[PDB]
Amino acid sequence: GAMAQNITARIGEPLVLKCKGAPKKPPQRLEWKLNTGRTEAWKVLSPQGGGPWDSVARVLPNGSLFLPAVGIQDEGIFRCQAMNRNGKETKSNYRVRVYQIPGKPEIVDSASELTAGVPNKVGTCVSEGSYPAGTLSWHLDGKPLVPNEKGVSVKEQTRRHPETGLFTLQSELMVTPARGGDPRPTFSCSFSPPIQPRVWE
Amino acid sequence: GAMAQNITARIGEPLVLKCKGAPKKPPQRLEWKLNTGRTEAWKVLSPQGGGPWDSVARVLPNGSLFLPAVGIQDEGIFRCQAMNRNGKETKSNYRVRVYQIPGKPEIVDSASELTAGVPNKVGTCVSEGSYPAGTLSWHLDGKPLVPNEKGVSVKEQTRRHPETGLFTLQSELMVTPARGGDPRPTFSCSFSPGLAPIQPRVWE
Amino acid sequence: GAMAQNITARIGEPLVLKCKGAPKKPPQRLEWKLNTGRTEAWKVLSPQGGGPWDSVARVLPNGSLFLPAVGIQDEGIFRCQAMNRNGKETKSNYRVRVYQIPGKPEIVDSASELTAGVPNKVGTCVSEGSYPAGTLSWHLDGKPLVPNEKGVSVKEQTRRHPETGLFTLQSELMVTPARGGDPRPTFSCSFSPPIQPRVWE
Amino acid sequence: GAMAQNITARIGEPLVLKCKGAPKKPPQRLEWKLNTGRTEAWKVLSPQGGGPWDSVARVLPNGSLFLPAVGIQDEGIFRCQAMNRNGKETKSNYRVRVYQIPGKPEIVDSASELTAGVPNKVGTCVSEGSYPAGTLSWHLDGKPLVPNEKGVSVKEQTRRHPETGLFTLQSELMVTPARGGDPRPTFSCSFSPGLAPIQPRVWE
Ligand SMILES: Oc1cccc(Oc2ccccc2)c1
Ligand SMILES: Oc1cccc(Oc2ccccc2)c1
Ligand SMILES: Oc1cccc(Oc2ccccc2)c1
Ligand SMILES: Oc1cccc(Oc2ccccc2)c1
Ligand SMILES: Oc1cccc(Oc2ccccc2)c1
Ligand SMILES: Oc1cccc(Oc2ccccc2)c1
Ligand SMILES: [Cl-]
Ligand SMILES: [Cl-]
Ligand SMILES: [Cl-]
Ligand SMILES: [Cl-]
Repeated sequence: GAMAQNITARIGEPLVLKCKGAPKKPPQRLEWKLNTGRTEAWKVLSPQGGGPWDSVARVLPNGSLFLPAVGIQDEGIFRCQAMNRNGKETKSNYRVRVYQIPGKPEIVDSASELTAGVPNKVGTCVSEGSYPAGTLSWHLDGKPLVPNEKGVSVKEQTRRHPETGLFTLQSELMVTPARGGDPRPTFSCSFSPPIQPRVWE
Repeated sequence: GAMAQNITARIGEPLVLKCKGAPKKPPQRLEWKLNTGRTEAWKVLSPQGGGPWDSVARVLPNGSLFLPAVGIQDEGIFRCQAMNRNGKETKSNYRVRVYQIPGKPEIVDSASELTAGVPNKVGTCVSEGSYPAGTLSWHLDGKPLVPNEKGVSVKEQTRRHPETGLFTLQSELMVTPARGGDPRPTFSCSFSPGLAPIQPRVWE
Repeated sequence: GAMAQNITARIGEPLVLKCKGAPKKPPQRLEWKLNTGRTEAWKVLSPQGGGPWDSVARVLPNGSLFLPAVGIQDEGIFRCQAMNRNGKETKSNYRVRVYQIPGKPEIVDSASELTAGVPNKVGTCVSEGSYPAGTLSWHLDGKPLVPNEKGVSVKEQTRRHPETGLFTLQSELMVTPARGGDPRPTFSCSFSPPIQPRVWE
Repeated sequence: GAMAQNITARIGEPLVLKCKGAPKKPPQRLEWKLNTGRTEAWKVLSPQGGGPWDSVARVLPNGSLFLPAVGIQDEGIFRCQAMNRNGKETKSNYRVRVYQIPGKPEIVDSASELTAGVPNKVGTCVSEGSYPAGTLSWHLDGKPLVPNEKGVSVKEQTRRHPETGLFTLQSELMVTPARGGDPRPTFSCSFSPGLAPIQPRVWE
């Protein structure tokens, strides 16, 4: 694409995109063009507005584009072309990416006892409501736990809410604890955009 | 994919998909799986139901899957696996495609005079509310008008409603009428799915 | 999108797109922009050319854009902006859709006998090498056979060639022949972008 | 989808996916299914093999699925279902994501003088050949530089190679240096995956 300013916009929150080089108030020779999940290629939006788009994105008196509540389908490219009073043309190019922050990750099915030297299901962690999906990771006593390295295995599941499109992640951790290891370890789960079992030697 | 029955479902209308080989009423060992625009890969739906999916797709007492009002995001694949009382397993595989019928095509601008032997903007036709987009075609006196053949030019535009996702099509027709041709032709516009005629005077 | 000329281009064949209003030979103030399966949003192509794109799409001496062999990934939007010697700017907007014609449909597993009043597997039809997929339909004595109407059922399968992306369609027809019907019917299969069994009364 | 093991596979490199619970050598009752950028929904692959898929993915004597050189189109879901000699069925579910590591980021244009208290183009950084695209970040004296915070502005561009599909990123950094700040700062550019520093003189 072209050189653009990258914008991250939280779903459900308003977004104001500035049309650089536009006169401060009408009359303004400016045009907004957008290509998002809502459009077939480019859609042109004007200061006059009108129609269904007025519910989604409106040009403000200062020529900025206003979205009252951003959604997943507003991901895409937004462009303004304006002429000032001198006659100089100025372009504004935005690449808009949307996100949502999930609830705190929760442990839903933890083991109270592990046996050293064999594989053990440690627990299951769930994170609800992210966008984009993100990932869950496990930690042992503050250090990251790396799957497929050192008797650690992890299985993961992603589901989508059928109306909001937000993701739920579920992650299952299995470990083979090392002989003569910590008898009261602490496992934790974190989301990237406290399980304390007894270990039996 | 696998061999499936193709289903075309009108947006906004209910859809019932049969689970073949399931007992006529509970208890039933059956499971529905769907992969649509609503899902991340396969989603499993059970006779027990529950949760947000109950607003979208529910298993009925006879084991059929019911969607009260189909939407664009319900396009995809739907599968049932059931065991009868004997123990025979039966699979049902559906490929669901959704559609919407637009309003009647309308001419929104039209020429009242054409000049033979030069290019003329004849008119503009608009169709609102289709899914998938579909296409607009022009006709001259009942015969199809073919772009790039015989001095015919067409330009077309597709727009999407920002909330419903339904398509609006706009088509502009230009023609170079042939000398000594019909002085009162009839141009019409028609819509063809994706799975007031114009009567100007021509000046020789 | 904008008002454009719709172009259908056969896969594997060249495509020439005219830049309207460009001078007949260099020097020309023109620019091509394309958004296809090959691009991240718009890509700009110039008369100077250069780089990997020279293998895919090149601006010709008359300012037209030339693709030596169109592929599936060249589906999208193509635009030219040119200035003539007077200084008038002219835009050319193309919407390019690609296709491939499959081989003739073939019957691969036909019944020689049907029994009236019960369901019968009549046969299987296969079409290889289309793009986009297209559909197969069945006909009885020249009239279309409509699934789910009048004891007709059809199952369909679509597969994609793992390297070319072209589609293979397979279609299975079952019918319940009507009592006192034609004892030597003719079923045929057609592709949209001769099975002659004996029927036992 | 279902619970799966997530696999990250480097483009161009082989990939072996194990079919858990299969007999160690033929005869084996096992079946692989994959849904990737190469397939229309599920494709079934068998120990017998054959056809164009033999160039892309093959079942090995131990029942593992082998891809000699992974590509972007092999992203997707891979599943094995096998029966052992007892008759126990075991499923293997893999979610495969592909990646490519770009070349080292390079500064392609850079300022040799900045003026404190006004905006300055500092430089342009380029990274070629990543998949997925990834992002470029700027740093000042080892600390991350945050766009829109403290007179910092960044513009970025992503392009795709027309044949390989790998991404090239270009990032332009502008800063307004603070009065009485460091007169010999060090700006650097770094690449972060998607799953020669600049040392100008500053004029107060
Ligand atoms: O002449 C006009 C009058 C009104 C609006 C307008 O929109 C643009 C402004 C600047 C650049 C491009 C387009 C141009
Ligand atoms: O034993 C059960 C219990 C509940 C549901 C179920 O659903 C299936 C039926 C047949 C095949 C696969 C799945 C099977
Ligand atoms: O309008 C709706 C909305 C959701 C589900 C629904 O389907 C049932 C209704 C009653 C009982 C059983 C199924 C109908
Ligand atoms: O001034 C120039 C010089 C060279 C090429 C050029 O490319 C365009 C031509 C017309 C319109 C827009 C862009 C513009
Ligand atoms: O009987 C067979 C013969 C060949 C392959 C096969 O593959 C599966 C094994 C277990 C479960 C599902 C499929 C099963
Ligand atoms: O380079 C390749 C290309 C295709 C398949 C392949 O995998 C096998 C090779 C030999 C024997 C068995 C499997 C290796
Ligand atoms: Cl899901
Ligand atoms: Cl649109
Ligand atoms: Cl396939
Ligand atoms: Cl690009």
